[PDB]
Amino acid sequence: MKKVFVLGAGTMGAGIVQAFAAKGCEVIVRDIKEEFVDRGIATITKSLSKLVAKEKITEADKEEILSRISGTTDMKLAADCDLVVEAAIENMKIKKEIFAELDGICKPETILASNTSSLSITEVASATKRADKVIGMHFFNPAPVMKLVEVIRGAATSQETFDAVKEMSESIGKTPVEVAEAPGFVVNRILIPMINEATFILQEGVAKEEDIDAAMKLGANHPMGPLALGDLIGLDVCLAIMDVLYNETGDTKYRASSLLRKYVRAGWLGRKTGKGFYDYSK
Amino acid sequence: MKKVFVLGAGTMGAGIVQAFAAKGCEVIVRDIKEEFVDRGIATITKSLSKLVAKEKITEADKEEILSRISGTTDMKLAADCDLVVEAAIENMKIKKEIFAELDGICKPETILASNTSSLSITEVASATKRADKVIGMHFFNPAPVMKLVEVIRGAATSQETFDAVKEMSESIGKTPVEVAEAPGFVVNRILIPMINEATFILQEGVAKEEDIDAAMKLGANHPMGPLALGDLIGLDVCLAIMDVLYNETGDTKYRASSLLRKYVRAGWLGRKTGKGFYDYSK
Repeated sequence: MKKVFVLGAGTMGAGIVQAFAAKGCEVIVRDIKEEFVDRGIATITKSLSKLVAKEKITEADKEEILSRISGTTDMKLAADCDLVVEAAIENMKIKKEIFAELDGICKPETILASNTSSLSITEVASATKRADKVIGMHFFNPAPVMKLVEVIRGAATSQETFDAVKEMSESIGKTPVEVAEAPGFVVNRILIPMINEATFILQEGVAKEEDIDAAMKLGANHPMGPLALGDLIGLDVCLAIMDVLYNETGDTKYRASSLLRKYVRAGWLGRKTGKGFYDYSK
Repeated sequence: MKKVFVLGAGTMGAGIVQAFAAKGCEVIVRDIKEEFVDRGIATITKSLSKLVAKEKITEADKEEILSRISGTTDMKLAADCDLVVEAAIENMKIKKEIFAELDGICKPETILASNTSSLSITEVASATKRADKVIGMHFFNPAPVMKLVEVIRGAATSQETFDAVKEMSESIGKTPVEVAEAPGFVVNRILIPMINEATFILQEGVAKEEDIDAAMKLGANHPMGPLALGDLIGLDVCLAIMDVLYNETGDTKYRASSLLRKYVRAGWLGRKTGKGFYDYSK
């Protein structure tokens, strides 16, 4: 594949744009307003400038990557792309509208993928006449840096679609893993209940925040403690993922702690609000 | 403190002897047979030789460290130790017997600590007349290298006993964290259920073994994948810990997968048997 269309110019969409462009794909990024598209382009540009200051890439590299990326508000520009990656809002009614629309717009060959963490690819696929070509392609923040892509097969995703996405991931220097669609896939199903267990430990007076996090770093060689990780991911995101696991499975194993729900209610969402488990600033 | 008594000359007990002796403590290591004791000292000697191999210590350091260590099969040699670290079998009736005996032998000041992962410090303490001086001092394999010590306070453990163990930890170069006794303390409570979650993901056809492990390493920056980690820790030990968490809490959240139970029943315990989730060799 050579031409990729990414919907959404928020943080993840822009990061995924960069992941593809950095390895020589031609990428079109679409959002709903012209200043959203611009915001995402400036997001990629700052991120490349950081890469230059670190002497990871040259200033020429920066401009070359930028040269492969174009913004638009026009969905009809997907028509000729080989892959679409949707990174827009985590809402099933809207995803089904988006994918139905893309199904109408795009050549038969085009594979339609979602970066969704929490909605069913199978259900989204069912809103198209191309279920065999609908698939999850789940990146991790920061998408240019994190090597994993979870390639999530819906019930109807064909082997051919899976192979092509596996191939594409490898072409952009990523490691794809095959996931049969289930709640949380692999990474979040393991990781978010880890953070949630850390909140239970806190709520039950077992240890204090800094001690929980130093335990996991120094006892398990984790790169970050789970409370700090939660503040990085966003406690709202963590809470939402635990609620999804619980709703999907019906299994009280995945019940969020009350303390986590209280923090989210306070708007103590972690780094992005300046306060979660820890107090940050700006 | 100058003198430490360690029960158990297997791999943990030997690592712990080494962690104390390398930092200037006299250590007496006790096990129920002389070849066990001999194997422990053999282990420590290997490890130090390899430190010498890699030029992190001189061969004179090595000798000086070994000359601080003596072996025995007689519990009565604990009498003059300032601290006892019990790293012996994970059975309550027998822990209680060890601690009751140690209580009769040791001078009044000796702190009696257990390296237990899975039994109650409180319940052990209650078999002594010195519950104020009974505590958990929980090291991580390899004890010479891993910085964390979980310092587990039983219901009756005094502040003075806690502070002394905190200071001892810092004196041997470790980072202590305060834990109020509860199932799995901090580390294992978070870590082992992650491993068990990987085994469910495997059991449920979600992804295969290597993809599960690549996901956690490349998606969450973990130093090892959870299944490989289970093989390192030992699947028997993983299952035991999930069973303690479940039996202690009555919470189905901590139920072991059937798949984990079956591997343990097969003797596919991990690296130590040449086969767990993966096959090993030589």
